[PDB]
Amino acid sequence: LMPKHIALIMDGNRRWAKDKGLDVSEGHKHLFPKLKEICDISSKLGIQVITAFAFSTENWKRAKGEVDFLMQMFEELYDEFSRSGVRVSIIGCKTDLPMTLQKCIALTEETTKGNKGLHLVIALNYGGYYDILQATKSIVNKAMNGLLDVEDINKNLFDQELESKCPNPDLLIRTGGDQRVSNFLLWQLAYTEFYFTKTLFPDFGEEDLKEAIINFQQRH
Amino acid sequence: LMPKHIALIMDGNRRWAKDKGLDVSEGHKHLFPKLKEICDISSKLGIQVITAFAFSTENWKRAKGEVDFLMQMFEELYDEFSRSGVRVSIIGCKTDLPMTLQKCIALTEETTKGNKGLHLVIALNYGGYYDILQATKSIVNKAMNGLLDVEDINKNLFDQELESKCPNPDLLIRTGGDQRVSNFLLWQLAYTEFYFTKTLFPDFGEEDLKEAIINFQQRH
Repeated sequence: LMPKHIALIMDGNRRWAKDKGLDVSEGHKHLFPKLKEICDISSKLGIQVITAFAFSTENWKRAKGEVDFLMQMFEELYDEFSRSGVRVSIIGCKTDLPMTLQKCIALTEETTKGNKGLHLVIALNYGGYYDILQATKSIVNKAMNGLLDVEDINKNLFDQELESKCPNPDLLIRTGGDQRVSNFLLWQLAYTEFYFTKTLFPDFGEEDLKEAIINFQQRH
Repeated sequence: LMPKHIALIMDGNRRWAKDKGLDVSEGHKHLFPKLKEICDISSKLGIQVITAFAFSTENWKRAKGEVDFLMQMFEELYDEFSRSGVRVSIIGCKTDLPMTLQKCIALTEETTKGNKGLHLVIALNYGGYYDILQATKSIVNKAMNGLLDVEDINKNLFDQELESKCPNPDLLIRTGGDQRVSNFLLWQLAYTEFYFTKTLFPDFGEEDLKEAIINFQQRH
């Protein structure tokens, strides 16, 4: 049966450019266009949610120039998705981002929130550790304020406090050939089927998605 | 280079028996002998830690008879590992286990704790959710008792409170063909390389381990 929620680690944009002797911006520029395409194909197949990893909390360790390029490119979010009919949410630590990107995110969420087709969750300055830590801080604050006791700390409470929520990913696709989750949705991937492909993200098409979904369906 | 810490999801014992028309106890009986063999091969290759998933918090949902068989079989832990020279620790919720198994675990840990070769961590009545929840409860208790403030909640604090500790797995091997982590070491697997094999756990040998390690080394 068709996965309701797919998680996507969009790796290989760098590499794609480097392998060809092009500068890394050439690879990064495929990010939103390819994600848009994947959203279009996915909603036709009936997939209801995509959580896509655009920028890790660890990606701040890249060269300043690259990071600055990415943060500027990410402001194309509005132009790319505002009129797509996709409902867009961002997860991750928004207040560490440039204010203009924060406004771009806030506007894109506001204008697409009424859309009732595919829901795209973009994980931008996100990590599994971060999500669990922020959820833990909120739980501690509630305990400090007499709103719950230690024995009320259960899976359902965390699911309420985490940024990536139930229903969790049925399938995770990671392009680019590495076989790690790389601090993506650690809590949420507990029972997710993993699918890894050597195919670089800019070369990942409908036939690659279909093949992953088929591989997923034949494991049932 | 050689992985210091391997995580093992020992799946396929059931299946192995069922595929042959034998009862499931016949498959389960391979668990400790095969794990012992894997420990012997692993310490010769210089691997320092193995965390092996023997019983999930979700495995209590199996037939009562099967669960009762497993809990009795697990008491063979002492006879299997006490004189092996492996240092043995159990992680998971020990106080939900039968008292005789709790005593068997406590004795096996006590008598092997001085051993300085390979460290075997057996995850028995364990799950990632459980580990994160118990760590969160301890953090909340410390906050309630004025021992820390919410902004002291960081990755290092969790690493102190979690049952499976740093250094985290370099490589995870899951036998039996399913491509999930199945609520194993969720926090600890953030950057772990995943290796999946269709080979059922009772058929998994030195050549299968070597091939996984080689596959791991060629991803560097």
